[PDB]
Amino acid sequence: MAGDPLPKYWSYPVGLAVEINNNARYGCPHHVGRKGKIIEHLHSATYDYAVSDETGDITYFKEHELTPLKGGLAYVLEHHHHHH
Repeated sequence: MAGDPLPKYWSYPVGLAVEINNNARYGCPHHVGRKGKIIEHLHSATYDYAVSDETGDITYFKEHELTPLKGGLAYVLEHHHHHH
C-alpha cells in the first residue's frame, strides 16, 4: 500500500457516516469518541467538513479528525442470488 490518494480537497462526500476519533483531543474537548454525519463541505485549513454529532450537535471537523464508517459486507455471501 503506497501512493497519494489526494484528488484536490474534499476526500469525503456529503452524507457519509463517520466517527470522531480521539485525535481531536486538543480542539474538541470531550467531543471525541462518538459518531456523526457529514452534512456540509467547508473550505478551511482547520476544518474540511461539518459533522452532525449523534447527540444532535453540529461541529466542524477536518479529514484528520474523522474516520469513515462502513456498513459491513464482511459476513455476506454474494455470488449466486437470483432476486427475492
